[PDB]
Amino acid sequence: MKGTIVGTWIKTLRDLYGNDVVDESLKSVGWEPDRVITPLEDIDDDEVRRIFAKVSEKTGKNVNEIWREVGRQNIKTFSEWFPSYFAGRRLVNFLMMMDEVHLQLTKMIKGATPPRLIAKPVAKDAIEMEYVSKRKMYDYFLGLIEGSSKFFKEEISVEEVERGEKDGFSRLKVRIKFKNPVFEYKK
Amino acid sequence: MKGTIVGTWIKTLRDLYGNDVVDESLKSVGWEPDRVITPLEDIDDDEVRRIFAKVSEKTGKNVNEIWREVGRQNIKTFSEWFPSYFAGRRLVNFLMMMDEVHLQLTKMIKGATPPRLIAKPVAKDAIEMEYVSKRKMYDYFLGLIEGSSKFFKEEISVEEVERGEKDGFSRLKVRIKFKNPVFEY
Amino acid sequence: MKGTIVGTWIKTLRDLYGNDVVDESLKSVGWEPDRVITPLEDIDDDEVRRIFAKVSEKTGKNVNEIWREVGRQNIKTFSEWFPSYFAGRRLVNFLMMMDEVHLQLTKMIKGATPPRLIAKPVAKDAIEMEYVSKRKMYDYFLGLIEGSSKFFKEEISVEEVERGEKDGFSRLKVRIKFKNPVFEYK
Ligand code: HEM
Ligand code: HEM
Ligand code: HEM
Repeated sequence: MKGTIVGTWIKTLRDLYGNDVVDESLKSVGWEPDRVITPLEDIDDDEVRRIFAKVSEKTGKNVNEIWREVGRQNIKTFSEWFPSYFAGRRLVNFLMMMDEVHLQLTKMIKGATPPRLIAKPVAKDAIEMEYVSKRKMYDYFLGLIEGSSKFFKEEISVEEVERGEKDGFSRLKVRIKFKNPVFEYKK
Repeated sequence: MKGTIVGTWIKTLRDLYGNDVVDESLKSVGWEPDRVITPLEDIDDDEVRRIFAKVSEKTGKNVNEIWREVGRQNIKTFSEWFPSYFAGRRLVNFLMMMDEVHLQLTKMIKGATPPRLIAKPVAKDAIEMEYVSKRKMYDYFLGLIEGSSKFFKEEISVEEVERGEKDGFSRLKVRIKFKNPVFEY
Repeated sequence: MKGTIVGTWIKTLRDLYGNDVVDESLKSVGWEPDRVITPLEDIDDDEVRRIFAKVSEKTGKNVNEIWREVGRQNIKTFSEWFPSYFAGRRLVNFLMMMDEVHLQLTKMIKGATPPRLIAKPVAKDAIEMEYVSKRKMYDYFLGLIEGSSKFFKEEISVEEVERGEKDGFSRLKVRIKFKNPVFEYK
């Protein structure tokens, strides 16, 4: 994982659960609590895994619930980093465009490997979006969608329709329903 | 053709010529007049061709003129679907970018095969746009250009300079003149 | 070089130093002073070099400072060509997106070959941008950066880190420092 996102995860945990929940979890993996992380350095994913587990232990929350909440928060932060990915979009545009956006981000943040997110309009008012990765961060995936709904102020319902691990990849498909048609024809 | 665009055509034909005309046209090709079409289903092009023919027969309007008008109307609709492809562009930007947008759309609407649109800055205040497709929807192409002009509120003159079915591909080249330079200083 | 860009430069040289310096510099390479330059014709690079050489000789200005000035001036023009590349971006966004933008320009302007511009966020408040080209227009590169800074109204500090030519390619690496973080939290 790139320092860019991780540095942000740390700071988001700090806002969510407090400083010396985060301080002590950081110590748990042998980091000084005020460790400075650079945007392009490589952080061991397992260290991140261990950090989030400790926060869970310390907070009484399941880690999946924490990843979800962090996913919710991060949409706003991403919107500050790259407002032009958000500007003038419908929510459904934003979600359908996200795989292509992640691909452009890999050309700008060397070594970044965001997941594949192929989205498909399956009905007049719904898409299916499939998360595909070597990393299995289902809950973060869902939180980011929820956070996207809040950012665009378009209500959705999200249902998991499929989950699975095949040939080294984690996969998760959701069906997302909107209040208006995806491709509405109007007067 | 993908149901996405076909569903839109049907509704556009209904607004233009009425429900009873479209229903009967749908029936004439063996569809429920109220056929439910999903965004990604594959609709036979020849059935669409026949629907449009029957509408022309019933309204008395030449089918070419029907395509041109459907093209004029559809620009508005596309701008409601994907407003960020329109926002902050000059018309000439919009037209020159259209080939890449159609490509990005193939990545979002699986199996869509919109025409190739080679656009070239040919003179200071003019471009050439070449439509290249296996479908020969000349008038529709011309309608979308006209619709874009109205949407961006930039008057243009468009002259067809080339028409022909070279390969398995139909091709149509137009010269598009703007009131502004393409690359204005 | 494509005529689209050469014509802009001619117009910029005229704005800066006047029609007489430019007219004589065009004649010097065998052009009519009012020769029409089409957006897609291909202009010989060495002719452009000699034109800029003659302008330097006639004005007394160092050719490097000329390219720098022209680069500063041109950002505003580019924003008139393609405002949607500037719209709603932060300066750091604009600079990191430029390589993909130059790549998409080659798809709209046939035969255009802008330099490769690899940018890397190297620190919390700075990026590295490496200019790489078959051509050697270091000062134009730097002026365009300064011009970007002015257009986006965001101050930067620019430091050269490395420059050099190998097997026909010129490279220039700068470090660009901002007043605000690249990936700001809250
Ligand atoms: C402009 C908005 C966004 C930006 C800038 C962004 C950026 C990133 C970055 C930089 C990474 C790091 C990859 C790495 O370190 O190797 C990442 C990972 C991730 N991104 Fe995006 N993201 C955005 C929106 C989204 C959205 C809407 C989703 C919705 C699913 C999403 C899903 C994920 C997930 C689940 C990961 C976790 C790593 C993994 O699953 O393997 N992102 N994102
Ligand atoms: C954002 C604006 C636009 C969108 C979203 C859009 C989208 C589409 C879609 C979904 C199709 C269906 C393809 C299929 O079913 O395989 C299509 C086909 C087509 N597009 Fe576009 N389009 C846009 C603008 C334009 C413009 C400006 C032109 C021409 C100047 C154009 C020319 C055409 C034509 C003529 C067809 C069908 C005819 C054929 O196959 O030759 N479109 N477009
Ligand atoms: C949206 C803004 C921009 C546009 C539309 C643009 C477009 C172009 C075009 C059309 C060319 C001519 C290619 C040819 O004739 O072969 C060019 C060359 C060049 N561009 Fe860009 N450019 C933009 C922004 C920038 C920026 C921010 C830089 C930053 C340095 C830059 C650096 C250069 C350089 C140094 C050259 C030609 C010299 C060489 O090969 O070294 N441009 N640009």
